[PDB]
Amino acid sequence: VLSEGEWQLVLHVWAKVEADVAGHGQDIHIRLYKSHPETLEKHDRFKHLKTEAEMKASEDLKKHGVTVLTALGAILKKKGHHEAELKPLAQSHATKHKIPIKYLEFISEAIIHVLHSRHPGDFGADAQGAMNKALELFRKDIAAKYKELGYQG
Ligand code: HEM
Repeated sequence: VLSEGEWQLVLHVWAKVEADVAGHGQDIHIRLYKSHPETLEKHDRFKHLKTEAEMKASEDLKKHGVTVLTALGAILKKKGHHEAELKPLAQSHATKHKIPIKYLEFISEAIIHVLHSRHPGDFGADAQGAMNKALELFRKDIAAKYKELGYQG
């Protein structure tokens, strides 16, 4: 559970993310793929992408990152009351894409890194702590939904 103050900090930085969902998404994916090269293997149309510039140039990847962060943003806005938003996402990621919780930590780390890089003055210790607790909550609940669907990774 987050405090109301923690949610605010979460949603305050999120509003900043929303000034350029596309760019944030690209940075988060590029960081994810470079930090944890095994994650790229989940994406068939993203393996032809060999350099940081090809990634940035890929309209497919850019669109996808907007889809990711839109879905995560909508989750965050519910301040924990996110079962309806989280279920379809558990569903595809558990039974179709097969994304281990470990990979959700990796992208969570990339999110934190990109957030700090782009918004250091709106992402100090408290705001980092809060986004961290939010992503941890997202991860705990999605893991519980993975298990409900029969998926252990
Ligand atoms: C913040 C965490 C994440 C959010 C909110 C998220 C959200 C989404 C959404 C909304 C879609 C499109 C609909 C769907 O299939 O669910 C999607 C597709 C997908 N996601 Fe995730 N995702 C997240 C993490 C990941 C990670 C870490 C991987 C791989 C390491 C991944 C792999 C995929 C793949 C392979 C697809 C289908 C893309 C396609 O082939 O068209 N996702 N993601």
